[PDB]
Amino acid sequence: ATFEIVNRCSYTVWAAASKGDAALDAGGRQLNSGESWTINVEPGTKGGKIWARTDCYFDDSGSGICKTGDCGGLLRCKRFGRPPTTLAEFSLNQYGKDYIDISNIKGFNVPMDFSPTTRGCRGVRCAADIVGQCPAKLKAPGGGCNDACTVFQTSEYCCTTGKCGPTEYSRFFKRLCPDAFSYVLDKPTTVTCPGSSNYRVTFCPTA
Repeated sequence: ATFEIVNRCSYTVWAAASKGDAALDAGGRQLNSGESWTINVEPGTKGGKIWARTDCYFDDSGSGICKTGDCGGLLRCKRFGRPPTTLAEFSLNQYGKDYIDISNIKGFNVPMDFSPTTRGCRGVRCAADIVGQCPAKLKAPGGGCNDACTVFQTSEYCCTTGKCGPTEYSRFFKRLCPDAFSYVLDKPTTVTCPGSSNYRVTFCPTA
């Protein structure tokens, strides 16, 4: 499957793509404002994620640091990134279908649209100014808006027992972005697409 990753932000981002225990394609790349990077993701990829990283520095070996979404200091991510990270999430070729969503469960750093480029389903978007409107207690000094689990580490926010409800914090993310997961047990906003669809992830789709 092809994913075209497009940076429409006015600032550089470092795109990342991983399934948690391995890179997808090269795993990461710099995208200047306006740049597009097309990656190939193996069919059957379960639990894949794409995200943006901001304010990164890498040396000639591709080691460094990002202020949001850092994946063990690598340019080419092999693991998931450090919150806050808006997440494009996907599982491909799962019994004949693809499943896509956007999640704020690990916080929000950059607005995103995640849409198919092929027929048969709709896209999802979280493009509101969540960082600007972020509650004081969730603001990440390094940049972005943390999820409550990251900040407070309670069973209720982290849904450790599989028994949790919405919270004042989850409701903030849900109010700004109804079409993204706001907590672990949120009413699913997952979209079912034909198996083997192709996609575009756009950072800053409205600006």
